[PDB]
Amino acid sequence: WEPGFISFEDAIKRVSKIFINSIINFNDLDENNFTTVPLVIDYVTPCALCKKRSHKHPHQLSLENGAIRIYKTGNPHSCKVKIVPLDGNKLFNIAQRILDTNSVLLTERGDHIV
Amino acid sequence: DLDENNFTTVPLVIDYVTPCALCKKRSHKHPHQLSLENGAIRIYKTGNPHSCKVKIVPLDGNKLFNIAQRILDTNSVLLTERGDHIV
Repeated sequence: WEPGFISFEDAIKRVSKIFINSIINFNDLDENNFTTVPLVIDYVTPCALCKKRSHKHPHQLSLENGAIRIYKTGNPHSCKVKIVPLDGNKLFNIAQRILDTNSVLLTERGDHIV
Repeated sequence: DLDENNFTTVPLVIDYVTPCALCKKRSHKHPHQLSLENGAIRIYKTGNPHSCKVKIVPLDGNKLFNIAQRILDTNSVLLTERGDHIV
């Protein structure tokens, strides 16, 4: 998890939202085993991602290109693959980087100095 | 019949004067039901949930108003009685 990415909790919340079915092992996900622990889906409603009855294989989570990707284990081709971006707000990062150089300051009077 | 306590349990008796609003199939052998997860209400058909699609309706209110209420709860901004604010 890079500092430029969004918060881990918001990412797992988005992962919860993308699946309409509740996640049984949702609370077991931490900042070190998200790529390893497969997702346990209690199918009461159809899978929000392929509309099938159930999957013989569990769904697993992966991290690539600064973004979070969801796929089905076993035969991933039988189930669709979705991608959710994980990077943060770019303009805020740019503003922080610019301010880190101490190039603009306050006058104490009401103006700015450059 | 629905209330804040039985809305998750009572099935809905729909009158299929027209085909189903969501699946377009004529009638349902099994009535629909509501369920609540992730701050949203999910409507689904009982029995086989694949013959009838699944919809979501959000339940959370306006986010920015809640944030403003939380900020005002801390008493960090006040009125000066002269026409401006202090922070």
